[PDB]
Amino acid sequence: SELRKLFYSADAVCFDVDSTVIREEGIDELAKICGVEDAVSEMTRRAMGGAVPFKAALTERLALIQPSREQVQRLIAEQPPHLTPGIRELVSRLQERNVQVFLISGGFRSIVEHVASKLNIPATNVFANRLKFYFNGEYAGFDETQPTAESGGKGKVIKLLKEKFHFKKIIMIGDGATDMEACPPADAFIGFGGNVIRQQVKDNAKWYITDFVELLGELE
Ligand SMILES: [Ca+2]
Ligand SMILES: [Ca+2]
Repeated sequence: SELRKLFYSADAVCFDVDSTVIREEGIDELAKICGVEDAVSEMTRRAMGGAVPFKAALTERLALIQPSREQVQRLIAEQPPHLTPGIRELVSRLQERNVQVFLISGGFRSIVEHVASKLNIPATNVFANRLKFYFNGEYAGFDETQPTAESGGKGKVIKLLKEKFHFKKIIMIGDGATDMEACPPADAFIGFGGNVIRQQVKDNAKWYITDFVELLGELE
């Protein structure tokens, strides 16, 4: 109710992707497709929270994976991530109210833009890391000048959105400590535990939900 008043006052909503908009972690799914799920999956857990320098953790994880372009294509085509229940309807209600919706991820644009298309979110509204490939398709690194490539990158994205569009009320929605750490500069943060409860987030967030339906505030 009071959460509904908050949610309805936003003119922009930024969603974390991994474990919020989708059930999975995009990089762990890619690691599965490339055959090193075990090591990378725990490296990803080890980075969760404000725990390690993100950029180093991403280099090491990708150095084990070595994803080729055709492997990224196969992931998107054959093992696409699962949208969290309710998120399709939630983004639809937001877009019908002219709230600008963004996706922000430390994952990868190829995957996140696939997710955005399913949600009618334009690619201009997607902020993620960009994989590089050689002419033959072999993994060649990633763009380190992206804000999402560095620790604190979600906060840097939101700051860039404020400067570009002058939004008066930007809300960050996400499951982890780095999402909670994006407020400020976000105006409010709503923790999400529908896929996995991070107790550290749930204990310290003013707003926390476990089911995307809870923000649907008028049953239509
Ligand atoms: Ca997340
Ligand atoms: Ca911050």
